[PDB]
Amino acid sequence: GSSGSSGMSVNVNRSVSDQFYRYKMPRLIAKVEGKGNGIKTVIVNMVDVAKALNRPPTYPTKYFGCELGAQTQFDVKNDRYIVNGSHEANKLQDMLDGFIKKFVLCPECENPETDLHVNPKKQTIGNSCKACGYRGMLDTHHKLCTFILKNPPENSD
Ligand SMILES: [Zn+2]
Repeated sequence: GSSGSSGMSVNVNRSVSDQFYRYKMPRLIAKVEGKGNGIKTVIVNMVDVAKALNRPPTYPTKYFGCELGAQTQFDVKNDRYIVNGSHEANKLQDMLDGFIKKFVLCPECENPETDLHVNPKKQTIGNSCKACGYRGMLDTHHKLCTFILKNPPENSD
């Protein structure tokens, strides 16, 4: 029984420097091959991190591409996600931070106990927080929105 744990997780947010935060998320992993001759980043821990955030990897995965300004591959069959370009986990984490700071967490209470809503008629995205009581329409993204609309989030029973 090695001294300690096997896998360590970081705080839901990269702004807190304490060990009191209950909710935790597994540090995403980014893989890279070659250099220039077809170098691309593959977020192996794309599906994992998602589940933890109670959200699909399609939300974050897509983001990376936007910010990075590159293309991305989506394969549900093998749940494999690829992001054109070279980016180390360290960086990817930061880039995602933002998303996990507004989408996931609440801009009022910063609680991961929030959700998102999609309107096919109004064609506008909006979140609703219960912890504090915040509501509104998320700034219509550039491409993401287009994807979200075409394919709404998964419902629960
Ligand atoms: Zn809130």
